[PDB]
Amino acid sequence: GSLTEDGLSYKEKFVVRSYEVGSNKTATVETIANLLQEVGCNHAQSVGFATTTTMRKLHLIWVTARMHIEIYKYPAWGDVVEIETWCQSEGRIGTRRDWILKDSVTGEVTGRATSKWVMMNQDTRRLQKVSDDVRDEYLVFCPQEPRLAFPEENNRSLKKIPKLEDPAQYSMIGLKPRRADLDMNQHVNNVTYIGWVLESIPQEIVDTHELQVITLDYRRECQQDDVVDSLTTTTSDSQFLHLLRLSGDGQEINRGTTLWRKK
Amino acid sequence: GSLTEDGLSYKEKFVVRSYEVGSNKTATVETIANLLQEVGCNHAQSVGFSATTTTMRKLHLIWVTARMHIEIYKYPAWGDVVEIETWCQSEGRIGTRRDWILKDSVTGEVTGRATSKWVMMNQDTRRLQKVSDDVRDEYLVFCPQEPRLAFPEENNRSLKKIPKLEDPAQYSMIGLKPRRADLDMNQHVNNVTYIGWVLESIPQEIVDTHELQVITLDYRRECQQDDVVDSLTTTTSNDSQFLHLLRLSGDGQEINRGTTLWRKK
Ligand SMILES: O=C(O)COc1ccc(F)cc1
Ligand SMILES: O=C(O)COc1ccc(F)cc1
Repeated sequence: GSLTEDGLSYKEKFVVRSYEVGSNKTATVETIANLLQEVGCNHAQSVGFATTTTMRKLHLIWVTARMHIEIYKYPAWGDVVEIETWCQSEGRIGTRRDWILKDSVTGEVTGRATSKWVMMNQDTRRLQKVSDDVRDEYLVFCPQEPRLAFPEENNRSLKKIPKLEDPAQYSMIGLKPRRADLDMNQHVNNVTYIGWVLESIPQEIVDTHELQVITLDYRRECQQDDVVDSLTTTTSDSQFLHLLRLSGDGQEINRGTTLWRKK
Repeated sequence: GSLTEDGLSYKEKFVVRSYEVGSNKTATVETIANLLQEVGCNHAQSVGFSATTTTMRKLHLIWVTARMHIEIYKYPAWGDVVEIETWCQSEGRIGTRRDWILKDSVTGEVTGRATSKWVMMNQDTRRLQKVSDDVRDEYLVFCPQEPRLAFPEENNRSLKKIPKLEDPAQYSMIGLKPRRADLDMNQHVNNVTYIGWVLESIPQEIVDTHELQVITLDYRRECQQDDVVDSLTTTTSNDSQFLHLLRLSGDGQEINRGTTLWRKK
């Protein structure tokens, strides 16, 4: 793709592939999650990167604290979907990355996503409050005035997610990441947690409904040799409360909510 | 992409994506396997298919992969453009064969090649049958009439007999289950998943010091969504060779068998 005229956002067109679609002949939420990740890497690369030299000398990385995705229409196999992405500062809390999905032919907004990222030491794993020198190097690539994919007053991207109480209504136990679930740094990518969360949704709901919204809170990183339990309870359109936790000790790694519409 | 000038093969260029590369910053064998599958689907679509013919749909017949063989010389890096050319051929009444050539779009050098053998089967009864004369004429108008082989060699490793891994296996990955992302548009476990499952029993040490040069996979039975697989490996060998076996966790029913060849980095 390419940066837009002002250089304050990035655009890319993707053609949906045969292996990227589900039983309805449209792209899966995991293909969409992969495309958002891909368009965000190319934006970081096109502006010289998403770690800066200040963060490299300090062993600092950006970790996803929260992801929220709303899809109105899923692209079909062979369709061209255009994605626009941009970053923003959230004071000393961290950074935010937003996405808008469109039909390349009609120009209609077919989806949108927002994610909150926090600073962390690659080694000690502790969340740092973002300094001042780090703002003076990534604000020259962010829009100065606020630009939100979910601007709405009191929207569902900033909702407090409760913890799923036992017993869960539904569950998928013994989930292990394989080598294909790890990225170039050998860490389990954030798209795998989405797939793991959806594994505990009954095949009946999947066959009769379409996923409209998903909000995912990341608490702990899952390692390659870890085993995950996926838990779901209907809270309702169909709404679900979700929880990913380690098979052994029951250590919480993720919590979220999904919203499904009838087909 | 597009069909070549003669309409007897299809070409497509792919840019390698960030989530498609491994720890070495180059495409995984599963990304390559996905790209071959994708370029084969667009070739079938470009010549009027949906890869079943009108006689095949009339009789509930499908093409199933009996064998896959892939040899990679150089793996494309993240951001590289890899061009893939594919074509089909009739193998008498046995079935069909699909071949692939992988190239660097910039230098034009062959960086890999693959071959697969497909057999005819009833979708419902799962009974493999010989290709009839009517089906053969419907797909011979889209195939090169003279032989065109990605592995023409008189002693190639794509027609090798694979033995069955004897117990105890040297290495193993137990309790592998396919998720919804492992199933295709027809709800069947995608062929690429078996490749990932076969490689799960290779020690992380071999993966970190070697690169996969060759893989040959024999498909015996289809794995269902609610099935559980056991992946088994034994070293048979600068080059490291392995014998592989996928089997059902329960009864020990064979679903796959294969061999891999790895070279030092
Ligand atoms: O690796 C760990 O243990 C910490 O993971 C986190 C992930 C996301 C967070 F917002 C905070 C922490
Ligand atoms: O579903 C079954 O039991 C049969 O699966 C096969 C798969 C690949 C083959 F080459 C032959 C058979």
